[PDB]
Amino acid sequence: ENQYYNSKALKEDDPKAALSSFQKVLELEGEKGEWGFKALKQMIKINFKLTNFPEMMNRYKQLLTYIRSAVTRNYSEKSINSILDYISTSKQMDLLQEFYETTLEALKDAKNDRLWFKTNTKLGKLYLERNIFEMLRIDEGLRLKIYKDTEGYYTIGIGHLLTKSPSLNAAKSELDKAIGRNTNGVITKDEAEKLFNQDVDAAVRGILRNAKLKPVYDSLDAVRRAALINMVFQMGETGVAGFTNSLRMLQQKRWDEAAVNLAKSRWYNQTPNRAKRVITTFRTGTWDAY
Ligand SMILES: O=P(O)(O)O[C@H]1[C@H](OP(=O)(O)O)[C@@H](OP(=O)(O)O)[C@H](OP(=O)(O)O)[C@@H](OP(=O)(O)O)[C@H]1OP(=O)(O)O
Repeated sequence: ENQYYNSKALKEDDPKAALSSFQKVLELEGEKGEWGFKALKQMIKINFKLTNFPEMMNRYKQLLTYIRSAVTRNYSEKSINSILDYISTSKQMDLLQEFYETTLEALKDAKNDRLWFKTNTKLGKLYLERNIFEMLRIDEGLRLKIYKDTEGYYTIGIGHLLTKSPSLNAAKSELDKAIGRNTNGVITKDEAEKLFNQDVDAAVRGILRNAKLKPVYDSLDAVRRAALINMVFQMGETGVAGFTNSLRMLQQKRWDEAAVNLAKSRWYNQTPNRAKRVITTFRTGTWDAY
């Protein structure tokens, strides 16, 4: 059958021509969903590789209309899960956000649907990453060009040490290796957030390896967890682990007592404004201080 034929012969190596022929497949017949569904999947993958995310989004909306009746729920959810899993490794924050929101809207009332919950969790974590990124941006600064920290070490983003070598080229090489392109010492906000998320995952693992921090960290909500991560960024794991009384009160959710006790530390006396914001976060469990 020629819908079959169009789809199959279409897969080729002039992506613009291949994509236009896929458009041909939706145009040619389309309505029976299986072949139009596969064509749209292909086009979404091809635009994701071609880095044209607007077109990818528009063709993803097309695909969703197929799942209500044109394609079996098992198969459609398989396809959407695949799309999720090969876009989970993208620095593209806004694309991920829009994708997640559209998926959530589309699957809201889908009978016996299990993907809405996975995407909703992913969007929650995305919002959380955005908030922690902004928090640390406010407390430590964001810099999109390579610079020297107070030790003279090449750094970028939010305190992301690139190297202790005095060679600027060595720093650029480490940066290119970590970002995956010839950046010439300059990066986007999104690339800065990728490095920062890596640094966050690191700090989280460290917190979990610390026998004094793991209890309090587990006990806390996501926002207060960010406050604790903030302290770890500022002082390191064992430095934070010295707040024995405050850590215990925190683990007990004695928010006001914990805040009062944290305000009497040397940390507060030394960096009052940052400590003030962090303690507000510990107390209220909100981002209001940021
Ligand atoms: O099996 P192939 O002919 O080698 O091509 C496959 C196949 O697509 P087609 O059947 O349309 O050719 C899969 O799609 P389905 O059969 O499951 O519908 C698709 O899997 P996805 O569900 O993830 O789209 C897969 O992609 P991948 O191998 O990365 O999982 C894609 O491979 P190519 O697009 O590279 O040809």
